[PDB]
Amino acid sequence: GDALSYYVDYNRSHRVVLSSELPQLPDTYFDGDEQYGRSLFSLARKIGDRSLVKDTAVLKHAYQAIDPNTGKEYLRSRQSVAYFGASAGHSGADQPLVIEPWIQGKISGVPPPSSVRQFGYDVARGAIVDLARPFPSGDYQFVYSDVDQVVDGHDDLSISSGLVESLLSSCMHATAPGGSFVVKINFPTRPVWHYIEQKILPNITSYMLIKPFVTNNVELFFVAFGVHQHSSLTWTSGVYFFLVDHFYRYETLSTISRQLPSFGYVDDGSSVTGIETISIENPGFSNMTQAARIGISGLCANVGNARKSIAIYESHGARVLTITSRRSPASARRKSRLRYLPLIDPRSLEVQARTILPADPVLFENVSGASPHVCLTMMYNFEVSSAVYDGDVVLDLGTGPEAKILELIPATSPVTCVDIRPTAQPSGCWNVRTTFLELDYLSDGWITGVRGDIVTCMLSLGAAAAGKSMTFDAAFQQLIKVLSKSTANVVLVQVNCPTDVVRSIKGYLEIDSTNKRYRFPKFGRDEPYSDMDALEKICRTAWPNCSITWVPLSYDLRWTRLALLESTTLSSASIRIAELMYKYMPIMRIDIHGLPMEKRGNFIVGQNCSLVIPGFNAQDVFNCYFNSALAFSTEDVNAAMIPQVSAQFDATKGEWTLDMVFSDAGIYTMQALVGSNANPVSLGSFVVDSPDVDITDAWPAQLDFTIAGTDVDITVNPYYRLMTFVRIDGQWQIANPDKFQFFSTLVMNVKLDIADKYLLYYIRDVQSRDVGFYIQHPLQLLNTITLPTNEDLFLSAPDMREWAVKESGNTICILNSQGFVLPQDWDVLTDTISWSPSIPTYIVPPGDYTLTPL
Repeated sequence: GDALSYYVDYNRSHRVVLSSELPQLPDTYFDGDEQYGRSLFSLARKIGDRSLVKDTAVLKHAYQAIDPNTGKEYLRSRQSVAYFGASAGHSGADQPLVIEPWIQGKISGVPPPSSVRQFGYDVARGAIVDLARPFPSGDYQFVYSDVDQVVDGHDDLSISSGLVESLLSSCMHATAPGGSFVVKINFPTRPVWHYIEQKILPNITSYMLIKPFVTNNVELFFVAFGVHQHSSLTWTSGVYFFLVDHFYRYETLSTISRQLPSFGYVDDGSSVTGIETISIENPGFSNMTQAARIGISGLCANVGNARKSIAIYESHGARVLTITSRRSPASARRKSRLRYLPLIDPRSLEVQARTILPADPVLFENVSGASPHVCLTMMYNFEVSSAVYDGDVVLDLGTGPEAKILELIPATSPVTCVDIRPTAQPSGCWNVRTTFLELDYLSDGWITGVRGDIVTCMLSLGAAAAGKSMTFDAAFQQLIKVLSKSTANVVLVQVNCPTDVVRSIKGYLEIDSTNKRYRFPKFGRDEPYSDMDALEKICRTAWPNCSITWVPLSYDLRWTRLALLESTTLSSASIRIAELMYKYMPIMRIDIHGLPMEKRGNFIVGQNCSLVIPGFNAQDVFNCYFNSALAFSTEDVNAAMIPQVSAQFDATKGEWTLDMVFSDAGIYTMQALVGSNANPVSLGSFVVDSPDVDITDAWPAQLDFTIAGTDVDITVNPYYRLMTFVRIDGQWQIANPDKFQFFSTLVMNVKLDIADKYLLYYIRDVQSRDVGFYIQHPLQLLNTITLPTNEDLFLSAPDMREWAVKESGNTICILNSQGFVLPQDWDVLTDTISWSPSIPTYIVPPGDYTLTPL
């Protein structure tokens, strides 16, 4: 299938970060075992042209970006384009593929450019020049570069990064001022980071990084906007978030592919994932005993719970029964848990009397890809297996008959799978304590005899919630009452509880907002749901010392380790559905013997938030996580990405306090370290909402229509930034840069004009790739400004209409009509004021003026 995309943009509120703090290309990148894993991934990839899927994706982000100084698009229709590194290639296309739809405007959301040029080392239809040196050419509104570096040794990083810096300076001169360019970087290095911040960033206005996911590598793209228009841009923490995930996905995937076999290999049972099969002779006209029974059962012990299939056919005078299946590392952990091999029921394999024609075994069979739900269960499965540790006993709850956990849990951990349907796994031959019991898990008075340490409720509560016509909270309340009797201390639950506004996944998940109900159309499964705040309350009644940690497992490709190693083909579309379907059905972790946490300040983005942490020793250290990463420590503090942090120790009582000012709307989780060996325990989690929408400002009792103007005071959370706009004739326009001046409370300098009385002025937020969606305040006070009769006034026409001015009710000169003449008492101001340079500005003697459009 298609490729995936990851990207970040310059959030203006983030902190200042220096270049050496950002990570770069790992030391162990170019190596023999590294080159194996990447190259294995490339051959197994099923895709058409990789150049087209990468280019159409990154071009789409470039266009849609919004200019604060314009209120509209960075890149304009029918602009001039330069293509660098143009590929004639070997497709027979004789030129880059994306270009011929890009001229025709066949791409959705991309208008045709004016003309396109081609340069490169091996372009067929363009001039062949060395792009690191000057060349005879014009100036372009857009530059696209796909240069690839060349490396044969780890010491070549000086030579390769030298090319990137050289190309950056040439694309600088190539772009006309106010334009844009994009540059692709194969190998991110710290000296590259040092080059970007010092030279190119101060010259540009805004930047964005785009990463498509096609082949398993660290390739990246970088874009610069508004060239030759000096500014004050620096690195941010949002950039740091982008890199740490971008590098980690390579780190996890390199190990996944290293454990896979070579392309076109030969199987003998050695490889951890592979093929295995056996054959029988003369079956179906008697009884299979001894080798027929032992061999067939012994195969099933090695393969486990995976798919199994048979073939029955005749060849060379021999009647054969064939079994083929695919092993996995997961099957290996089931293999050791057995104390000895169990035998099977051979009746079902005997009753056949027809020929089942065989076929060639395939390793990655299902080219259909995993479904979103099959991907969904894998993420839930993994977070359970990684949570369990050796020796810990488990109170498994709601598991289906196939009993997948025996593979998830370690081999030394005894557990029991209990439910309402009899199982199929054999019940006398395991090595450790393994039992199955059939009883309603919501019944009263059963757990008191059961022994367990960790509890897991996976997809179990949801269906029986609809089963007994209850709401989710009531069904959840019954489960809570039972486990309060239980001897266990760790509970992991998968809960129907959205973490965002209710949206229906079109065709995959349809939700009623009022009746708290779910509807899955692919399965016809109907379920109820509950609230995130309330479930916190339910826990607090059962345990005075209970902690909660809503963890967003999404954005972690560890689950894919289960999928790829099990030879279950993944698809891009299924993951994108799966990542969203987690948000509506997250997993809650409860620490029964934890310590309660308290929030005292106001947790709204941009406000001052504070936390209270009692009981910790002066040598103890606190740690914060956001998406399993860490840049926050009481050890460093100053390295924390969020701007304002203060952590103080108070030995008078035994309390710690923390002061935060979060510039991101993220969910943060806490960790605490006790002792010089640092034993970690899980603390609470808190959610910070978007900054206050509210706005309040003061307008002076006596105005000031003079040259120096009057001041206006505004109080806003510092995330938003106010710009002045005018809405005329279905479009939004931006006024003069010097008439309205915003600076630090948010204090205004505003010049007063009579045109303000007849125009309408708005305020919008522009700090993002959007303008005007969260704060949008009209100035009706500027619509009706009282004009003192003794005070001098300015004037400037709103537009070229038949404007007409009457003085105290008496007519004088018309405006915007062929042959306007300045009155015998007015003046022309030095500079134009209105929302157009093509509008002149006049200085008028005091009076009572009335304007009229004709």
